[PDB]
Amino acid sequence: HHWGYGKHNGPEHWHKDFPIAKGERQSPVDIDTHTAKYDPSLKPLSVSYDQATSLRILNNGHAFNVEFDDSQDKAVLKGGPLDGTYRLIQFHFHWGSLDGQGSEHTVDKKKYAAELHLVHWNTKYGDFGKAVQQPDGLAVLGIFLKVGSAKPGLQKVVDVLDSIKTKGKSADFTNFDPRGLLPESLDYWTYPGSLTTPPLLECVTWIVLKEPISVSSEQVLKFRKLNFNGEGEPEELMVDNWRPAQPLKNRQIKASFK
Ligand SMILES: O=C(O)/C=C/c1ccc(Cl)cc1Cl
Ligand code: NA
Ligand code: NA
Ligand SMILES: [Zn+2]
Repeated sequence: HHWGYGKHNGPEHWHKDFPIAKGERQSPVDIDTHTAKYDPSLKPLSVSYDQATSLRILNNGHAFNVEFDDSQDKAVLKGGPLDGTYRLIQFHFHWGSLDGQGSEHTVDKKKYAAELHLVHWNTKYGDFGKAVQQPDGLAVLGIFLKVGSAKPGLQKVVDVLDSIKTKGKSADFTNFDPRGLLPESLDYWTYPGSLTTPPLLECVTWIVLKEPISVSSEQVLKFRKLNFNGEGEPEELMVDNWRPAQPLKNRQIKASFK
């Protein structure tokens, strides 16, 4: 497959190789704050990242992933809408060419500069590849980035980006603490959806935090200096690696807060 984010291989094209692109529970979506309903039955969200073991950062030609050791219950997400225990496997971002776009989810059609996805898989399915074949296989914690003050806990990420400029480059990335990427509040919206890149599988419980984090214009500028291309290929800046909002169809977005 040769999918991407350009005119010729971008989201409008994806359905030909990945027909579930036009399915019933695709992501992202617009979150209409006046239609999402507070759900008193939602349990409290539990982000348990104290024992997280980061390993490596990889430019995969679509984003950069910070990868974790998920061979045991070291960094897990539980509670909220979730039954059981979801292990952190990786995080990555989606961002724009300009500060007015980049997020995949929108809020009342508002686009943020970027969006962080912390990807977890349901440990009842044993491995990640099995989990993505299940409707409750993944939980993705989504966090909006707005441009403002620098996020100190992001700076170790931006400083390593010079070493993974092009597709297929990786760097050691141990001892990174993903707690430094969270906002203060864990108030969230939740709905059932999908991966937002091919293969677009309908396996995700989305948990999108209401409170965005602020990053500096310098920090996001360094994201936009990455490359989609491999080394020694013509330079294509890694920008606008976001899928736009998809039809809500027969789904309700629930709020954890009033
Ligand atoms: O950008 C994303 O949100 C998609 C990430 C992703 C992409 C492919 C597969 Cl199999 C699994 C995952 Cl979690
Ligand atoms: Na983990
Ligand atoms: Na609205
Ligand atoms: Zn993502």
